Amino acid sequence: CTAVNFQTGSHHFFGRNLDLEISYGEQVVVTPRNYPFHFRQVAPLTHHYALIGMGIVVDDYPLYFDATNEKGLSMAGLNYPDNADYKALATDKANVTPFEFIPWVLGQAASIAEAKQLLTKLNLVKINFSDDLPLSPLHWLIGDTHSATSLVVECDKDGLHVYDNPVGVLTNNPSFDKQLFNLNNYRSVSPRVQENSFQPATALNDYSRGLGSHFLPGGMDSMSRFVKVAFTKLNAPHSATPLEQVTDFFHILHSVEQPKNLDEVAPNQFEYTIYSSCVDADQGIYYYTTYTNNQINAVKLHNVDLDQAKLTTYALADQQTVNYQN
Amino acid sequence: CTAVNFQTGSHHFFGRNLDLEISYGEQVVVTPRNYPFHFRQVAPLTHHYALIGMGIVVDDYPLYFDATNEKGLSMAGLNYPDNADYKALATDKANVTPFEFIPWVLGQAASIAEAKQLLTKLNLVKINFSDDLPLSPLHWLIGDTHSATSLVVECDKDGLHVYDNPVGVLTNNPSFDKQLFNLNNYRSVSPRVQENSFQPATALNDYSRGLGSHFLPGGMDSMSRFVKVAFTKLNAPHSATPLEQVTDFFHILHSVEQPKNLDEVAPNQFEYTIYSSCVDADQGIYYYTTYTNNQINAVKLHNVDLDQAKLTTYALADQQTVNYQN
Amino acid sequence: CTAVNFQTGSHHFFGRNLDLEISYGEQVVVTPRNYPFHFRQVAPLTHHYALIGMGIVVDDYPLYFDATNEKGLSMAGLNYPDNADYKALATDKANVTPFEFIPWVLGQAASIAEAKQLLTKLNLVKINFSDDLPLSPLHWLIGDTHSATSLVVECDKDGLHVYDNPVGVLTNNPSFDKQLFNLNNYRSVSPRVQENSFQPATALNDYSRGLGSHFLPGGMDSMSRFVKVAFTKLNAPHSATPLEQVTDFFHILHSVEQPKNLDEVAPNQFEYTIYSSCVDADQGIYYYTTYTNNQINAVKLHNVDLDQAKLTTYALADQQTVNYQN
Amino acid sequence: CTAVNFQTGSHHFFGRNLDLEISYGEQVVVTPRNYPFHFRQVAPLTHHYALIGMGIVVDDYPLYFDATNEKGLSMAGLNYPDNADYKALATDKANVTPFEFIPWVLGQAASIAEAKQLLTKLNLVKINFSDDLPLSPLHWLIGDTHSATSLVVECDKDGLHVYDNPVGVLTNNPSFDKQLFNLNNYRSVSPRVQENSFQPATALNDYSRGLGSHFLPGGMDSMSRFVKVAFTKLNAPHSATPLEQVTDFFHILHSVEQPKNLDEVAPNQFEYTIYSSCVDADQGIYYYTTYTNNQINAVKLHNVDLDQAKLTTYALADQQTVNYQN
Ligand SMILES: [Ca+2]
Ligand SMILES: [Ca+2]
Ligand SMILES: [Ca+2]
Ligand SMILES: [Ca+2]
Repeated sequence: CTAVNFQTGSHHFFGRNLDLEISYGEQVVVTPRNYPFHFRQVAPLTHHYALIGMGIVVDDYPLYFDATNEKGLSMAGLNYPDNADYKALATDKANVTPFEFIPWVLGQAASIAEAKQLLTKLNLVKINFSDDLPLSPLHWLIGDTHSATSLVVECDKDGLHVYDNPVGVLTNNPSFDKQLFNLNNYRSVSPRVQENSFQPATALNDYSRGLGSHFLPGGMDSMSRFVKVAFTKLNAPHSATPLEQVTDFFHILHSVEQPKNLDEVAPNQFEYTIYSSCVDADQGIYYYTTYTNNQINAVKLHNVDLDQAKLTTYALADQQTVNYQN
Repeated sequence: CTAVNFQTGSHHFFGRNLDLEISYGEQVVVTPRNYPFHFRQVAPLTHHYALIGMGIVVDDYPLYFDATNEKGLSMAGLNYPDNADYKALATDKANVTPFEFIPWVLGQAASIAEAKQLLTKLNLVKINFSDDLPLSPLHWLIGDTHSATSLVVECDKDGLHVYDNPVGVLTNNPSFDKQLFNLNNYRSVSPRVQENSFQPATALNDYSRGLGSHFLPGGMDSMSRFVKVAFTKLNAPHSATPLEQVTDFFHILHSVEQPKNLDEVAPNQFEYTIYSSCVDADQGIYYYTTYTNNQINAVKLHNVDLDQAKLTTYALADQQTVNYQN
Repeated sequence: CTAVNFQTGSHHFFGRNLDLEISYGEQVVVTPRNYPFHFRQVAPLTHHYALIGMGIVVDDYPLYFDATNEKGLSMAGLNYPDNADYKALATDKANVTPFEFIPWVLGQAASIAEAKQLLTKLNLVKINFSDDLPLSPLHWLIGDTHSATSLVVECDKDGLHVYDNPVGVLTNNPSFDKQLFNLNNYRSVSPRVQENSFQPATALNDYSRGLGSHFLPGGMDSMSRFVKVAFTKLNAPHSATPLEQVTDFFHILHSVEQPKNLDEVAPNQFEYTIYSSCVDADQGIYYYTTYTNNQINAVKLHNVDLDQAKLTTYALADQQTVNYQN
Repeated sequence: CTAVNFQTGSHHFFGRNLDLEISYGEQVVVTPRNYPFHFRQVAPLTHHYALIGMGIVVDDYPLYFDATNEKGLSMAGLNYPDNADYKALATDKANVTPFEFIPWVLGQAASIAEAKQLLTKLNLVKINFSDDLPLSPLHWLIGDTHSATSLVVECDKDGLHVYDNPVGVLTNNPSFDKQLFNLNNYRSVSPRVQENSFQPATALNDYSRGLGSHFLPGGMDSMSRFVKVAFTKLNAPHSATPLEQVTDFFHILHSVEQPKNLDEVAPNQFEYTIYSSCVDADQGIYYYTTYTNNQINAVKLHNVDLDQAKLTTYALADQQTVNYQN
């Protein structure tokens, strides 16, 4: 998985690749303001901000992979195997399950600054959604429309960690302190061909455009994708119009998509990028591609009656949709 | 630039990324059988195989970047700076300019076997199209629908070279013997997590899916893209229908697209993937995406009257085309 | 700097490269049992285990870079810039300066088990030896002759950390959790040529012996040296005699020596391996080479009267000493 | 194998690592001026320049791995598997066997310029020394005391190649055009920490000295050792005295020695650096270390009666020779 919080030209785009070996029946899910969220161990949110994101609906409950609220606050949950350590109930904390975490934050917080207030009280508790659907190990990226900031939330064996993330990207393991530190090793990677420091008197031929990034990683693994997406995001252009910025964002995410069949997780099982999302967080527009359809599709939050109480779901436009010009 | 010859399930797909710092006004150009091909130093081709490909029409003439003929033979010209060496007129040989080379081969030859016969009589002559447009340094990939074989044509200072290319990919510099040899260094890269050979008694954590490709290159440079596209192409799935295979092909080419602004070629100039093409060579369908529009577009060769004599051109659908689902 | 704890055939060898840009006048220093160790903030050690190691005698006091006591316990202090955080005096704890730390542990403890007991009461206090010589930022490797265990001691801003280190090597930054984790990325490196997993159907030439370690790091930086020295140490042979094992040990340390002038730390200043040491910890024999003399030199702890109270120092044999055979 | 031609301060040092899985009984062999060389297919050299180098003596004939003559011309033969292609007899060439090549050149040539005259006539012929001792596939590095030049001689399937080699190093496969070209990919490696070009606004910590060489190869394979030894040689210091320059040379060669047991060539067989040589080519002094003895040993050409006709051989000082200081 890869998530990116991208800010250009006063605009804010947030989204992710979902990389998995099997699809769970993903849909774009709009949760209106009056859908009642009845949490296991904290106070209910029966009126709250509307949400749009990708998820599945089980027992009429929206299980979000990622979402953005009507105020521009976004979250994505990304696989964090072995490191995630959910906790026992704590009598002096807000006890929230990992499947409730996105609705709990996004339903009531409008900014990263406000989300930080919730995070100071949070205890992520080890309660399964159902006996059929045990908890996935996750960590989260959070972005908003009010700062250049991103947060990374990692609940580890030693406790809850909340990191500032100015780079604005996240993948899978290792924990964020190790992941971010690794960028230090790539300081010499460049968009330009560097000076010959190997030995200036030795005739080294600048034989290919792009030689500046010769040591950039391109593997399917979490650390390689973190480095590559950081370089790609940090060197993105600053386009003039919102749709061009969306196009730029998709080029960032697709730079670290996992194609079939390059990441084998089990015999006859390959992890690949099921979908790539980009939310225009200012407008509430959820754009996405899928592995099977290259055309960008969009669902507009504000085309739904946000005062309803029922979920609205859209099946993904999953079939390759070609424009036949003659 | 990157070009790929991809065969799966009786079907043949051939296509390329065009990576440049500026667009030249590219269009899909269909040259029908009776468009007369005039050459600077050989007899004209007044009746020939029809061609479909991407190019520029300059005055009255189609200057192709890549093309496929009605018999399934494909060619793409890719940047080959400094290594390309075009020749003086040779008395005993067919003297063809690099800009006439695609029409000359594809107009006459129906297969790799026939193309090889033409290449034994070929001299690529240093003659500019005009004073305006001097010759570009190129090398070529050739594929067909009769073999799992690709050819690489490189006209170097020491003469013309024609290589067998079973891997079926090509980028830019260096020459193909050095480029193909470099794959030997990546033998240990894997779709699956390899056994711990560093020291089996040491507890090394398999902490990320995709760790098998941890050492795969991801840079924008020619050698990095060659390695990555080879690994991605050689590990592609075998899908059931031609449209799904086209989708797989685009995931191969997009694995090594060059995003803005990661490859700086000069101050304020960045080489990026202008378009990516995929030709179904058995049906003559030219599919493409562009940097600015993610939807796949298609032009069908056989929707044109191939007995005409005039060119048929299609402007690229280059505006981002979103499917709004609500 | 690099330190290694190496065990083979019932024997224990411990030693280090000292990498600095300038030499400080290092000598082999034997501190006998009755040299009184005076400390700034704890009781003196008037009778203690004897020590042998490399250091500087400043006024009357031995400042050790590394040492081994008469019971087989060894310690080395290695540069740990920016991460080291020495502490204010703590009322409940043994307040020991970083320059007293080696005498404090090795003077009292005979094994890792006993050293661990001392570490539970330790506070490394920020007290300079003098205004002339301010404290250096360090972390420590500890080994013994009773286990195949090494300890890493790192006093960071968030407190004192003591890690188990089965691999038995240490360099400089980053902290040991990040450093040890990095070995996971090198699981596929091998002493032998690996199977072709890039694509088995593609003819990849096994063109060089040693291709199994094609991705092993060779740079002068701390993380590169950690990976290379780990691979080299973990794949060392098991030789029959102690002197042959010493030879094997020096090949391990020299695998990551820093030659002039490959590591520039400032204009006209290059960090290089001043000396490499190997202590036979069971016999108390301190072997070393220097950058300027390739012959191994040795000082035997037990050739000194260990009941004395005065220091015994040996100047390094640092002039290149050639055996002329004719 | 690795060979280096090193020039500093008006002095010339030439030498090599011999990397093999088994020792052949190597000795330092001095061939005096009147030892008769009776060649298979060219005129005899019964009076010629004296030679010193490492070799074996079989049937009273010196089979040199490497050698230097009394005029300062040096050659080393290094393993070149599969690529070496020795030829049939040629009636218009000087037909010289690969085992005669070093005596044939060094016996009669005093400079690279003179050796070039011999190379224009050379045909390396496929004649075994004996049925017991078939030819090894080799390529050669040549240096002298009159230029900064080195030559590389490679007899390939397509013919004899003689390359200029200003870098002055050589290992094993691939052929020299591919080997030297590979240095282009390492232009950004540096003795100093490079500017942060990954993204200047992103806080990348310069956390380790030596980070400039983070991407330098350290593997046991031929291409890795070529890059590492080139960087190490090209960044060597310029020491003031001959013996210091010899010490510097050994640090260059030892930077790419192959330790046991990191290069497995067959079950229970590991290729390792049997010896490392350094010839002061101006003085005729053959210095060497061995895997088993770290002390430098030396044989002086001019301590032998060079007007004799019998070979003089010295067994290597192979046992670890320690200087016990107390
Ligand atoms: Ca609120
Ligand atoms: Ca941690
Ligand atoms: Ca002569
Ligand atoms: Ca060749």
